[PDB]
Formats: sequence, C-alpha cells, structure tokens
Amino acid sequence: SREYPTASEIPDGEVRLYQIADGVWSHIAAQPAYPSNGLIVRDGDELLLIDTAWGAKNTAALLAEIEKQIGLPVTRAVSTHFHDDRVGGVDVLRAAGVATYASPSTRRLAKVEGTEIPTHSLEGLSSSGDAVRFGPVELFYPGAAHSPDNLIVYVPSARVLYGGCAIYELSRTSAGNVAAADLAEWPTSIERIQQHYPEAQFVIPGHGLPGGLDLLKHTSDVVKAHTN
Amino acid sequence: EYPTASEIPDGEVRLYQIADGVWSHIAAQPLYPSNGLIVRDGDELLLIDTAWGAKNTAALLAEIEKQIGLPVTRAVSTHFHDDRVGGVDVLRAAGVATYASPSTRRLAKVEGTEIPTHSLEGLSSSGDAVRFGPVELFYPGAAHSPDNLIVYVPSARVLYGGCAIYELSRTSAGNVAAADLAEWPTSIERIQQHYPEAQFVIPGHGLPGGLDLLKHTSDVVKAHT
Ligand SMILES: [Zn+2]
Ligand SMILES: [Zn+2]
Repeated sequence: SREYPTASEIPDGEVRLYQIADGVWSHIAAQPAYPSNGLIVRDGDELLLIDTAWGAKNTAALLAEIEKQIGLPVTRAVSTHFHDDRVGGVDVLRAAGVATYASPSTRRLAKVEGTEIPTHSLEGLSSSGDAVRFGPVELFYPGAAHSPDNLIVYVPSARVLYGGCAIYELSRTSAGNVAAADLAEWPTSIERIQQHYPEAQFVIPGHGLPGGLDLLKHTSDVVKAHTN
Repeated sequence: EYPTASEIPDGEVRLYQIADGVWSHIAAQPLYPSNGLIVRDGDELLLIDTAWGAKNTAALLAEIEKQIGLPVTRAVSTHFHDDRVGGVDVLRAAGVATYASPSTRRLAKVEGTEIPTHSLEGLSSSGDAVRFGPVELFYPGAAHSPDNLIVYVPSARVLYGGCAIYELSRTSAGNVAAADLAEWPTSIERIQQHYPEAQFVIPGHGLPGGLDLLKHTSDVVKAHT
C-alpha cells in the first residue's frame, strides 16, 4: 500500500514486485510499445504469470525475482496480446548504432523466421561463385552449404579466410547442425572456395581452432561421410 | 594460443589478433557459432558475424572499444541465425507453459515470432469469458489491439487491462499502431458492464487505480478521434 514503482527508475535488467493483495502481485520493469506492468497470480501452490516482462533479459530477471521474493514455481503464463519483444545481436548493433549488411537471400530467409529489422542489401552475391568487395574484405557466395545463404569472407591484406558455420575445425569429425544444410551441395560449394582462394594462409572455422586450407578439405570429407 | 570457446567464462568475449587490422572474436557457447571477424577499415572497423546473443554482442562492442579503440561503423551477416529471443522464449526454456488466444497466436504467426504454445479457446467473440486457473479471461472486443484480452482476479477483485487501459496521468493516446480507435470505447463499456465490482485496476503502464481508469481511458481515446 506504499509507493508504486515508477518503471523508468528501475535499472536495466531489474524487475520490481508490488503485492496488490493475497496471492496477487504486479511486476514492473523498465520500458526502454510501452507495457511496463504485468501480473502474478497465485494458483494453489503454483503461480500464474500474466504478460511477462518485456524482453528476454527482464523475463529472466522476473523469474529470479519471483523465486527470491515469493518462492513458488511459475508453471503457466498468458499473453493477453501480441508484442514483438525479441532482441538479438543485430538489434544491439542497430542501437549502437551500427548498420548491418546482408544478402537479399539472407534477408528473405530472415523474413520466414522473424525480422522487420532494417538491414542494407549486399548486391551481386545471388549466384554461386559471385564475389564482391565490401570495404576491407571480399564477400563470396560459394553456394549452399551449412545454410542456403552462407557467405564467405576473405581478408586480402592478411590472406585470412573466414568460412563461418560452413567450415569445420580439424577436431570436428562429425557433421553438426545440418538442419538447414544442403549436404549434397556442401562439398561442391567448398570446391569453389578452394579454387577462388588458393592464397589463403589463415582459415577460421565457425567453431574452434583456425588452420590452413586443409580445413576446407577436412570439412568436405566430414560432410561427405555423412551419407548412407 | 587461440582461445578454446569452452574455457571462456560465461558473458565474456575474447579478441585474437591475427594480423594488423585483423582480429577474430570468440564467445562461449558449449550449450553454436563461436568465431567472428573484426577487420580494420581505415580508421574504422568492419564487424563480421557479431557474437551470438544480445549479451555477447554488447560485451563484444565493449571489448572492441577497450582493446582497439576504433568505432564499429558497419557489420556484415554471412547468414541468418536467429539469436533474437523474447520473453516467451525464456519462459519456455525455464519450464513455463505459455498460453494465448488463437487470435493472438495467429498474429504471432504473421511476423514469424515465437508463438505461445497452447491455445486459449472460447474467447473469439466480444463479451466472451472463460476461466483459466485462478483468473477469468475476457475479450472486450478490439481496443489497443485486435486481440487484447482482459484479466480479472475474482478473489481480489483486481482488473488487469494491459495496454488497453491507461493510467490517470496519461492524457494522450500512446502506442496506437494496431488500435481500433472506433471500437475501443465500446470495448471499454463491455469491461465496465462485466466487472462493476472491480476494486483495483492495473493499467499497462503506470500507477494502479479504480474503475475510473476505464472512464479515463475512454475519454483519452475518444479525444484522439
Ligand atoms: Zn502491452
Ligand atoms: Zn550458421
């Protein structure tokens, strides 16, 4: 029955609880779309959540605050309406504010699984074998591999080849994610990388230790071995 | 020695200088793209595939500023990887079952976002009311959004309207992008009808009040015309 928390004065990543009545709380979080208030209702010996705190950060803090102050498990949650509170790496860069660049293929692929995010189009990379200059690097589309849209980045000044998830480290002996991968085209796409960058001295995989051009041959062998 | 990602503490990002103006950035994720590139562009920096997640990306930017001291002006994504997570995704990963009306989940589909797992039936018509656990769900009709629900806690006579209800201090309509300004006052009337016994009303933002918040909200929306 005291001072209700003003959302703007709650630090980033923190959430306040306000008990309205027995087994009824309101949770308040910073509101950087302005919904700062939500509800916590006791459900027997469990808790029902109404409109969780905005964002992944605040929701995690909400659950932690609930456990600390109430000590009852949150088993169910209701969204009263739709609000896109998703934040990723590109969103943090956008607010930095760094301009993010992506191929049309990548952007169109983002649409099917969630975007609306402003990005700039990287033209001239729609066909396998295409290569364009972007600032201090060269962008290369080898074709489908780990994903239908994966690009390769080469740094000519240092002869450094970054293959992303399309390239494995030496210690990786079996194919990983593969869900969005074209296992058939993957070795062919690697061949295009090998032919277009024979001068590469430093090859960086998506995960793990860097190596030489042997990473390309290694990745192709692992993917091929993922057959029948 | 090049950092093995599994031996990097949680929430930390490493920078490995390969050559002049060329760094790799390594983040931990054994639970998963761990490597990325930083290439010097004149007196600026070009970022290749920022670290996975909002937290690591922020730590990456901080580490870049601390160690290199040059501004990141552009960033390239080599491929789409969904590290964009919201509240529903955290709830789902923590073992919390998420619920929403078919209308809300249908709206969720049209944006490719994270759909609440289970459907809340019996709320497709204006005036509909169902019980869900310790609360009553009420669909007043279109207001702040086509799908907005009202939550009533009968044991405490507490009314929660979400963004469909303003606090007293709000004298102008805010986020009204998906709002039906014409139906909003009518939908509010239905709320007033179904819950005249409500003692505490919680707005989507700001201080709680009584049933006067309903009247107040309708006045603000009408004044927007
Ligand atoms: Zn809201
Ligand atoms: Zn990938």
